[PDB]
Amino acid sequence: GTILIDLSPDDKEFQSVEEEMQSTVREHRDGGHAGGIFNRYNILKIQKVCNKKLWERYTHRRKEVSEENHNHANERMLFHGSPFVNAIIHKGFDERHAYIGGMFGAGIYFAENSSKSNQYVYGIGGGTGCPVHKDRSCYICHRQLLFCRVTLGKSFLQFMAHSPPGHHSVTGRPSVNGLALAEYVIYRGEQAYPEYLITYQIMRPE
Ligand SMILES: CCOc1ccc(-c2nnc([C@H]3C[C@H](NC(=O)c4ccnc5cccnc45)C3)n2-c2ccccc2F)nc1
Ligand SMILES: [Zn+2]
Repeated sequence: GTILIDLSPDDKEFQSVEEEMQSTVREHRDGGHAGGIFNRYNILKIQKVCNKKLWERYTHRRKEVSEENHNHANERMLFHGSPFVNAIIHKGFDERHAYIGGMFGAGIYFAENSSKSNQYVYGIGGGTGCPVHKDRSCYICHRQLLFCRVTLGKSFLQFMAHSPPGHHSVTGRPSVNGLALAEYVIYRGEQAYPEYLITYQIMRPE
């Protein structure tokens, strides 16, 4: 029972999500090996995802977390990348499909940097790239990120199967022998809602 509402490029709501995606782009340690080489996207479509079932199951979990974190949800708008976006918008985030070899264990990963989420769109480390050209830096094939409402609650700072005791999420941090950029991880699908579905291409520089 999911409905996509196509947003006009002249919508302030569109422009807000567009601005956030473009501005949160960073240079990457791997020289774009995983995500491709770019400093800007081609923003084709931004659609608002609408599902009462998935929305109600989010708000319900958000309430519980607030009561366990001094009446503060710790709600953040964050980008999500994965090969499973089409499923997520229909059946919601599902921890049961989490990759156990992840750096912070079997969780659903988010980022405050759109360019980081991009790296995971065609699998872990961009996998074998786009299906058509088998190219991680493909400027041709259309990509999809989710821009999600995420309840982080009491987030454990680090650098596993569920959140540490007393906590509701993990915030990964830049270590000289570790991460360059921030990660955010939940171990429960109901703690995130995919509010916006963004269709885009990475754009060739020069
Ligand atoms: C160092 C980088 O390591 C990472 C980065 C991101 C993630 C991650 N975060 N979230 C995901 C996906 C797997 C979750 N799947 C669903 O929520 C889901 C929901 C509904 N239906 C599905 C059907 C098939 C697969 N997944 C689903 C979301 N993934 C994910 C899981 C497996 C493979 C690639 C991924 F991006 N895991 C590890
Ligand atoms: Zn391609």
